[PDB]
Amino acid sequence: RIAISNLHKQTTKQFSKVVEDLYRYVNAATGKPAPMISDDVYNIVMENKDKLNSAIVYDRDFQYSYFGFKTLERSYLLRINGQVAERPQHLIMRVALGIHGRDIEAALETYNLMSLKYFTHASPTLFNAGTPKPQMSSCFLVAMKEDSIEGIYDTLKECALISKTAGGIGLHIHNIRSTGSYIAGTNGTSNGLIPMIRVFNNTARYVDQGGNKRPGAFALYLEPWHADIFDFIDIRKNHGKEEIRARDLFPALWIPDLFMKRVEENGTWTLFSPTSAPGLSDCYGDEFEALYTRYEKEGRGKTIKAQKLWYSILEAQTETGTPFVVYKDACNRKSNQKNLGVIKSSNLCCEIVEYSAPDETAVCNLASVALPAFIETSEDGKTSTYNFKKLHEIAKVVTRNLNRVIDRNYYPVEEARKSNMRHRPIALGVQGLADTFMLLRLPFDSEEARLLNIQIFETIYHASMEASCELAQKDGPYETFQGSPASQGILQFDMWDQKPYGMWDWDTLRKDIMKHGVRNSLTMAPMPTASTSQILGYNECFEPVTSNMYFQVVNPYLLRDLVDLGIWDEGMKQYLITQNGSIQGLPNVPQELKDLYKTVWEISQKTIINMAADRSVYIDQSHSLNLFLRAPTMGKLTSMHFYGWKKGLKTGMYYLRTQ
Amino acid sequence: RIAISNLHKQTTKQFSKVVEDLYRYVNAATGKPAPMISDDVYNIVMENKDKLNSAIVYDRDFQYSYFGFKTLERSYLLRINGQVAERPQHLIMRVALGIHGRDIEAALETYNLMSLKYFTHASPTLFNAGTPKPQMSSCFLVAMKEDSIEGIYDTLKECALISKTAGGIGLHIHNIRSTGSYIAGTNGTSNGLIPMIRVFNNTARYVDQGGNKRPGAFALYLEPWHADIFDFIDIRKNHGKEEIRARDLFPALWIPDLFMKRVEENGTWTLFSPTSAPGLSDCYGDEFEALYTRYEKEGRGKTIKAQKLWYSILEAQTETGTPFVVYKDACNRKSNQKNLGVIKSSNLCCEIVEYSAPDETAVCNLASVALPAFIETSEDGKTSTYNFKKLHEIAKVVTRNLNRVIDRNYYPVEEARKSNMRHRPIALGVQGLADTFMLLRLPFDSEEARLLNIQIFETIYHASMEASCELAQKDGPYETFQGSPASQGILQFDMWDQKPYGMWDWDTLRKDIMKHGVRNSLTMAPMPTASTSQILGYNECFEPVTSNMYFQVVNPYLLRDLVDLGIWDEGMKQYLITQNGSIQGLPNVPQELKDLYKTVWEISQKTIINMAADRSVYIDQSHSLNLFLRAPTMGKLTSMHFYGWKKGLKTGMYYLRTQ
Ligand SMILES: Nc1ncnc2c1ncn2[C@@H]1O[C@@H](COP(=O)(O)OP(=O)(O)NP(=O)(O)O)[C@@H](O)[C@H]1O
Ligand SMILES: Nc1ncnc2c1ncn2[C@@H]1O[C@@H](COP(=O)(O)OP(=O)(O)NP(=O)(O)O)[C@@H](O)[C@H]1O
Ligand SMILES: Nc1ccn([C@@H]2O[C@H](COP(=O)(O)OP(=O)(O)O)[C@@H](O)[C@H]2O)c(=O)n1
Ligand SMILES: Nc1ccn([C@@H]2O[C@H](COP(=O)(O)OP(=O)(O)O)[C@@H](O)[C@H]2O)c(=O)n1
Ligand SMILES: [Mg+2]
Ligand SMILES: [Mg+2]
Repeated sequence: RIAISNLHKQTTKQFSKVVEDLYRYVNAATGKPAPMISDDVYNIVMENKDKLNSAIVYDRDFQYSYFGFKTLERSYLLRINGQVAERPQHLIMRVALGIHGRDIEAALETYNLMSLKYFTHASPTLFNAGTPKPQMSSCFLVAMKEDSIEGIYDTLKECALISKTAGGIGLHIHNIRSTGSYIAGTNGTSNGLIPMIRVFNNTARYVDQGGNKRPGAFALYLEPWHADIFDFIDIRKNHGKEEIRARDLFPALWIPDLFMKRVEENGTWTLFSPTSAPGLSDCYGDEFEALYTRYEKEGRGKTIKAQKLWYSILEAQTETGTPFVVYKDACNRKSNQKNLGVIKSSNLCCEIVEYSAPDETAVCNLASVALPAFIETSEDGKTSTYNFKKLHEIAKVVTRNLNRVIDRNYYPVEEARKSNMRHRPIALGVQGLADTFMLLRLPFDSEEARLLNIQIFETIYHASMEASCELAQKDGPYETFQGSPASQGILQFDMWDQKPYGMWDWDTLRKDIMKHGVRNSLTMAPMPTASTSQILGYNECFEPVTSNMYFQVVNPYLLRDLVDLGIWDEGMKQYLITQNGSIQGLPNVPQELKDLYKTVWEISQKTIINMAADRSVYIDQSHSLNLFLRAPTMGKLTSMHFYGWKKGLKTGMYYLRTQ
Repeated sequence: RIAISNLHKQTTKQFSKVVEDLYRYVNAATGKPAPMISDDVYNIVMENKDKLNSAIVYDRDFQYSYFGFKTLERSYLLRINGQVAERPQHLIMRVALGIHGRDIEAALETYNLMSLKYFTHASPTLFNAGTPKPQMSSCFLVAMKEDSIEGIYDTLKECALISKTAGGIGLHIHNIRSTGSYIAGTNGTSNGLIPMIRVFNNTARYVDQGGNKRPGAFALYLEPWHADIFDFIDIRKNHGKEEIRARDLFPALWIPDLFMKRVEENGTWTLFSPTSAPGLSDCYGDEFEALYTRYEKEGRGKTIKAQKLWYSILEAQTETGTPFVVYKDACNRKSNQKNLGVIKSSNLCCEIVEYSAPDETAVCNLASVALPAFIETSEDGKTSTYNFKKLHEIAKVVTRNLNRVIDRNYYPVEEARKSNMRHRPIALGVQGLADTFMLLRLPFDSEEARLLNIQIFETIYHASMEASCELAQKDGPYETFQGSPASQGILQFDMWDQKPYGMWDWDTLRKDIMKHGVRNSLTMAPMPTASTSQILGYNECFEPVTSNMYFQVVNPYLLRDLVDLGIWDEGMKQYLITQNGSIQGLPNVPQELKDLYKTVWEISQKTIINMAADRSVYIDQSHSLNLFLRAPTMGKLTSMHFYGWKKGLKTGMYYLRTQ
């Protein structure tokens, strides 16, 4: 396209010369040298400039589309005086070196694979890899340090320092005393969560993310037994008094099984202040219900009808798409981190399931694989297959990549460095799942698509466990590996009490893990892929298309097919805008197409949850299950929560999107 | 009155039995023992119960008026289950022991004097003396730790921990980079003071003071050269966008002489970011003007017309009564703390002039003397005189009191304890100045009242320096006494280049100070006396009456006189409400009365400033000069600032009150 050509004109070609430009950069308005490459990476480039410059293939800048490329210019490529200095290949090459340091062999391998669009790293890595303050992490899981003004304000300092750089914040607050609680040393009473949430909201608005044009935003995690619960869930509502809302933060429920049983049973639910019911957040499952029932019998709390709370939550979600729902017990029963203690929250997108404490703030580095790039016709005729062997091969590269990032990362706070060097959690993901199904001509809700889902995820989990095992053989297991499920030979699907699909040799892998350990406590956590999917030009994530339309450019695979059937007139172009990206109830479109290009609003949510359930058994962590409802009703939303809850899911619902 | 009798009924009489009740107290709704007396004070009472209980004179509860007594019940006397448990004599006795510990001799002497209304301690002391967390201080002067997110958030933690208890905050911010400034490590630009002030505003609203029904509030200090100045002064304005205001905070200008010259000269004024003009706040006077003029010649800032800024400041004050005005150079040239470094702010009421730094947060303990209590007829006939000898005697008691508080104080933060144990500053003040003049039949603007003002303050400063000297002989001088003006024999009026009035022997005192030192770096800082003056039933401070009226109860001294002239009919009662507390232009009132009961709005502000000027030469620190304007104009307000500025005043203006 024109835009790519215009870049090639207004930019230097030689990579080493672009690295010089950037590294030598000086802020003209200030006189301060503002270098955009690190000493480490600069020196690496200059001692390998012939090898490097010649490896860059500039054709590959035409691998991107208009919406893809303009994302890169608008925010990703490095700038010298507002003007763009990096080419897409330069960004990628910088990222490759930034990850691999002196391993030029690996650097070239990452480069090739990235430039060919096999995979990509999360935005923080793209921004910061190769730069002086290389903060490459997306996820921070932060413990509320203690139920005190000192505790709260230390915690608040930590969130600001973290927000100063890339990456969002999951913050759990189950230990802050609710409204009206006693405070020793004064006749004053506690004001509870809301005024304190307003303070975190304010810090959110003040500290811009990486200096970006972002929404800076935290997700907050609370257990539905907390006496401040009704207000907490209403935090994003559009009306009411401004003093009781916090519109830049996201409420998330950390829900124990007992809450759900009691709702299903139409029973009673009791609410506590954590000062009156200590320990509730530091246990789960059976131990939680022993302790909760006891406090409930001891008059320590306020009982109401479970369904009163339930109904209130369903209101908040229908209006605002929040609170998110994550099942505390499913998260804890099935974490490879359970040997560390009780997991108390997830992250900003409900995918990370990691342990966190006042002195240990969980971190995660993210990368995603492009599923469509492993499709080939490779048979004979024209029937396309999916190359699972290249997928396995590539997911071992991404695992080794993300494992290097841990060591080369700048950590905003000491709690993060302590946490990551100990457990070394890692987070692989996917994009282009819908595209894959479409290219292989499989309706999202087919028995074939169902089988492909499982196979894809079985191979990614196996690959990652294998690479991580090979890494353990080189560097030793991670510090806390002794006593872990993995050390006892218990993998993820085992914690779901299921045999794996069996496309790979799990016996040999398990044997080796028990012998040598693994480098990473966790490996898999499919994330929302918001901006990175636009860069590669794929559908987000593992969801299906939201519409076939989306200055409005129609689905490429649908368009191809409408032209092939020679029915693409103006009648199609208008009925598509009219029905906003739906092709059902169109008189002249074949049934195979209507089944293939069903929009997410037309696929059943039981099918969506089934596939989440199915693939979930190969997920160390969790995944961001977005839910979509056409004509929403209380009962309709109720049976989705309970359905996924019974399916054993960790993340029951990320966002709820409507009409 | 009825109210005092009703207390004596619903309360135990024996002091030791009230201390038992309080100390043994248990929070019924919680089960936690919530003792309201300390171990220290409880044990003292029980080992002296006969001596103590018999010393209390319960007649003295009738020393208070209706508005006085109801202040005590509403917030001062200790409560057992919402019900009042303390009598006024019990509060006083608790305070006496809380200050003096085991010195029962001193305790009894303080008690008697306090119960007789010779003097009182500031509200924090009344609340907390004798209690487990005895935070007795009113004033905190806090340095902005550094121009960083870490700096800002440490500073913010400190203000919250301080606000958790009694006492207000003076916070200086001259070192935070202004809007649009460069930040290393990001393409992001600085947002400046306002968004950061919104964060401090929020913390102000969240942390209630002592758990009170207060306005929690900080005063912020800035130098008029700061590039963020125009917005800063408008922080309390009633209109505009909510995002640019901070209605719970008070802006205060720290003004260098050069700003005023340039305004008087109709010259230019240049504005800087502290990152572009480092050091401006860490110097004053001649050194400031050498450094400022240089940066101004070096193009580092933005020049505009001084009077543009001046006019903007006068708008803000006319509408909102703020910004306060304190003259930086007068404060620094004339501080006994100049050997410590450069003073960077005052406090919440513009009276404290103390040194503060990131590791040293200035604190001050306050007490005030009741001026009317030293009036006696003691001559022969009926002509009243003022007993200066009892005043001297009493001001030595208050100095010794406030000196004990320093050692028995609970400090909210380590920076405060370091600061106070080093310099031991102290702050005496006065109330009932207007009452004194009235009782002695002296118009506020008389040559007699002028002479009384000077004499009163000469004796308080002398007394305090004397007591502090006697204390130094017992315990040694304060740590930092070597190199101080006082160590070189230079007292306050010397720094104003003036001979003292000479009612006391300054030669002998100076001799002794140079020989033995003093215990306190500073002693005198007349404060606004808002609530304490209501308790004792006197006019605030050293200002004159705001009206003769104030369910509306007329001035006692005026009423007395209107009845004595037998002219007090209903015509008087209505013309007083009609003219709201003014007696001028009333046909049947003698001229001596009209001159005596002039309202503050009728006394000339040149006279007010003259008396501030006069007395100021005996003030270690500064005083809260409230200004009052009838029909305000730009020029009218201009000549007040310049008049007081030329008079050498430190605090040019606290609040500005209008029509
Ligand atoms: N001044 C205040 N304003 C508002 N909330 C407060 C205040 N002081 C305490 N709180 C609330 O109670 C706090 C816990 O008290 P904290 O300051 O940690 O210890 P404390 O004052 O020693 N009382 P306690 O924790 O009961 O021994 C936080 O959870 C706040 O929600
Ligand atoms: N993420 C951010 N959001 C808003 N303001 C910021 C941010 N980062 C820095 N600032 C502003 O600049 C800060 C000073 O930068 P700071 O965080 O102390 O050190 P730094 O990031 O290392 N850059 P520098 O101080 O220029 O070396 C504070 O004064 C803020 O006003
Ligand atoms: N709008 C967003 C989205 C995600 N994030 C954080 O960045 C992580 C990356 O998730 P993602 O799927 O959106 O990936 P990218 O936005 O990095 O391409 C999320 O898990 C959040 O922790 C954010 O800070 N702001
Ligand atoms: N409304 C007020 C007034 C003063 N203060 C602080 O308490 C100090 C006492 O000053 P003051 O003259 O008002 O005395 P009292 O209010 O303690 O009787 C002031 O200098 C401020 O530091 C406050 O916190 N809130
Ligand atoms: Mg506490
Ligand atoms: Mg810095």
